[PDB]
Amino acid sequence: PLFDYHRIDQKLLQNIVYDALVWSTLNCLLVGDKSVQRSGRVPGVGLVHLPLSLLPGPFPESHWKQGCELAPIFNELVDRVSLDGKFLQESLSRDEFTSRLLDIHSKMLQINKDIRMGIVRSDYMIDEKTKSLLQIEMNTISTSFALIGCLMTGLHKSLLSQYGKFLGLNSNRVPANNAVDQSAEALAKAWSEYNNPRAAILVVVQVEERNMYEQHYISALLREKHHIRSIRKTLTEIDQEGKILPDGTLSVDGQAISVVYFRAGYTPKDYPSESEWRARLLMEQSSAIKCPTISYHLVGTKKIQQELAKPGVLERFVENKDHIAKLRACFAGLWSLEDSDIVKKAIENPELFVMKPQNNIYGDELRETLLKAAYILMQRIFPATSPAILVRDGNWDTGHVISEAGIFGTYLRNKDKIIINNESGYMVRTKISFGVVDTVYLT
Amino acid sequence: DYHRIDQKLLQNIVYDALVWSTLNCLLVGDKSVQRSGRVPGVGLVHLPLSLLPGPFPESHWKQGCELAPIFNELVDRVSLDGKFLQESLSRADEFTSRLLDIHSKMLQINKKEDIRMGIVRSDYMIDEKTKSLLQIEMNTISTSFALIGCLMTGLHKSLLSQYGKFLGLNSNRVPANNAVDQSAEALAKAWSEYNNPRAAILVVVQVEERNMYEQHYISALLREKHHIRSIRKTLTEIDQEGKILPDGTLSVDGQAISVVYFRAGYTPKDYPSESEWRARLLMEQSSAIKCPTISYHLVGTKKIQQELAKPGVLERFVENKDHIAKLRACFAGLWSLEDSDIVKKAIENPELFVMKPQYILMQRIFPATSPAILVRDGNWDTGHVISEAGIFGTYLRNKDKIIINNESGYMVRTKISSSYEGGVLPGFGVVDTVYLT
Ligand SMILES: N[C@H](CCC(=O)N[C@@H](CS)C(=O)O)C(=O)O
Ligand SMILES: N[C@H](CCC(=O)N[C@@H](CS)C(=O)O)C(=O)O
Ligand SMILES: N[C@H](CCC(=O)N[C@@H](CS)C(=O)O)C(=O)O
Repeated sequence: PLFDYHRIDQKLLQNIVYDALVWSTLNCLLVGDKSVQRSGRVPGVGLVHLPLSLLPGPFPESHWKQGCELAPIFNELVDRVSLDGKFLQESLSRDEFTSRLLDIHSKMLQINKDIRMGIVRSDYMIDEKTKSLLQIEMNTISTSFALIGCLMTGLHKSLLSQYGKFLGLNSNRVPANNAVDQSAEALAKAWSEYNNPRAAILVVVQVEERNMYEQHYISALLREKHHIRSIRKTLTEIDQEGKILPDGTLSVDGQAISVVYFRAGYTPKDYPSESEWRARLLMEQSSAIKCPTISYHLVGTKKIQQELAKPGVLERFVENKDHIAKLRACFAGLWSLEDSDIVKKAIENPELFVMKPQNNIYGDELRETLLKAAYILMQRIFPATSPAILVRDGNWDTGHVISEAGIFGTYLRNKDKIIINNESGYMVRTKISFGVVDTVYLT
Repeated sequence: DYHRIDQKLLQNIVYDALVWSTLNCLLVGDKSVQRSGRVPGVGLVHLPLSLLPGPFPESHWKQGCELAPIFNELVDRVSLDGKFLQESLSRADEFTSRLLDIHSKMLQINKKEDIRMGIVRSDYMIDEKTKSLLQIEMNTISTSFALIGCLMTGLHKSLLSQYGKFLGLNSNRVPANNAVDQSAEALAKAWSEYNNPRAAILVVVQVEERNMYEQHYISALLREKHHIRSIRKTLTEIDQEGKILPDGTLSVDGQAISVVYFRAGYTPKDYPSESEWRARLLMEQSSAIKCPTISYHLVGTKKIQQELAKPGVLERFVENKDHIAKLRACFAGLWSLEDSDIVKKAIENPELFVMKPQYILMQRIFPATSPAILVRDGNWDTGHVISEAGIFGTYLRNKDKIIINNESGYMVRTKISSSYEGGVLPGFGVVDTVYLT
């Protein structure tokens, strides 16, 4: 144990936790309590610290470097796949939700309708077999925790400033984070690119938003730092409110909308009725720059990401061989009816493989294979468990947790000028065995 | 006249204020949540606030600001007169005289406090005839709301940047407020005069503190800005955990303490037993800088606060006759060691004065009213309210060297009551700022 944090004497942790709880209040590491009924609609009431790991867990410096250089590679890959409507339409037209999303994509295709931007997130985990950094998810739409992840960097750096050498650790190895500034800056640059100085930013939000303070903070940054107004509306409000003018400008609550920032619309529970599908359509048709576009949203679906990971598919959207190499190194293997992996690599050694739907099947039952629900074959990831202190509604407890590190990218282009393509900070979600937020403690 | 504002627009401002409050830690423990005054980060709620500032003449603002060093210097002087204080408060309620006790014990060992400081607050009203700024109270000890006041300034400037247009108001006109930074600064310079690099600041704190964030924020400036450490402890923790070192240094929980910052101990309720009275005496006898000493507590009590106000008393502690004019001007008529101005000019016109048949005697305070929006537990309502302006002062000196004597930001306290929907506490009222002129 190098810091198996469970060892730390229970007297010194009453104090660290105490300080951790102070800092979170002072710095708005706060969310609506689930237990309080209005805390997702009324700000300023029913507030509570984000559930949190007290001290950061370890992540090799090299694999953190690796994730950092992937960030702009994934950005350009997401833009490239999104430009292929036939790949997208072929792949996915095989789920009422997805099929509704594809409609909207078709409609645009049908109508030949660029300033393109993204604020996206690639989630990784370290795998104990290969010792590799592996991509777990690419989030192309409405990525949370740009603020949270970067208050956490601050929290843990504070804690370590106070308690470090008393524990063997230096804040230095909690990496610097700018996720939320990069985010608001990507937005401000897009608004600039549209070059309507009268335009506001639309931020599409959920009816119930306990995490509303992350959003207000980005809006505060936009307003005070970038001098740009933003307005927050639910999809059903955009259906009642929103109009397109005869020249294709979006007008929501009496103002031009140059940028549409989604922090909603990624779940089917966001579209209770036809009003919300109208609104998504209305907005997509408009000349507003969408953060992100419907094509981007589709790239991010489970189905597209699986298809990307199959042998030879990825390499269709990437010409750079160094990048090709980098991508494939973080991609967990995934396959269909290949006799070679999928009869027999997996039959002998059912150890990795898991079969998943396009129940999971593992281990001895994965001799499903000996007989040819779970439609594709992929490589098993074995995660790093580590001892943690978990602070929740003011109370701590110990557990052994796994961590998922997500790297933000921002991207902005106007037909062939790349204005932004960036690694833009991180967050970490740490969970038992929906968990807590965290950081990493490099190598 | 904010009651005259379209109700759905009002709801937009309140929504923005709630949001700003949350982002910028204008938060306390919710009274409704029982752990919230002990456990940080749980059960938070925004401060009750006035949505938007009442008007305040600018001339009277400047008047209240000029007066802060002058009250800073007067508190200190009265405090130096142990015999006066002793004359005026032997009379009695048990708490006041348990403070005299401790005062006598210090005069007795002829105790020396070479470095003296204050973080104090003069609370004022504009009275709606004569149009004069009048002192309501002089708070010498444990003055709350330096963070909260200067947050309220941020709030109202931000709302006015958004809405002031429509409204006809410029954010400009809400006075700039640095209360919390000047608070930490005074404590920083104090630690620095004392000159023990390894010493911490002790903040003396109530068992239950829903306003703890104000205190932690001050400790964060101390720690991050000034690189000074602090610990918090209740009076009974000090009794259990502290002691005087052979050279006189205070040591609490094995830490040397150079500065004792009172955020508790101004109410009998802070002394349930003889533990906390020990703790109070122990720190007084030590050589730690008290913020404030026992003499300053005394200068701010009801009985003394009245005594200076009566005619003549005030000349004994002030030399500058301007400063005597400034003080008399915000001094409201104050009387009775025997006066024929009692019940005379007072049973006959009792709508001015206060306090005889019909704890002594003042000119009556007729406050300006303004329509206001009040926000409490995420809910707003309209209300007609009165405001009380608190001007902070910071003072520090080392023998004859005045290191700091200074006006240091403000708070405003605004409440409905008497002619409308309430009940007497203030229901601590709400937090406010002012709009000049
Ligand atoms: N309710 C929004 C929705 C955003 C969201 O669901 N984000 C997912 C991204 S799809 C995440 O874990 O990033 C929030 O928490 O800010
Ligand atoms: N709990 C104390 C309360 C101290 C206090 O109530 N101060 C009052 C009266 S001395 C004030 O209005 O300043 C704090 O916040 O530090
Ligand atoms: N409003 C602040 C001033 C802070 C202060 O003391 N303000 C009074 C002078 S006391 C004022 O007239 O603003 C400013 O505008 O700079």
